[PDB]
Amino acid sequence: PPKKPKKPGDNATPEKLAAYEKELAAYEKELAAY
Repeated sequence: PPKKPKKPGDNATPEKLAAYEKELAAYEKELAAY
């Protein structure tokens, strides 16, 4: 089971969302393999 990164809400900077989107891209990759 691949771990979904924690999604930063509105109380976070876009730069932190960028990090999330990058981890999300990794997660979605592993998810596709799942």
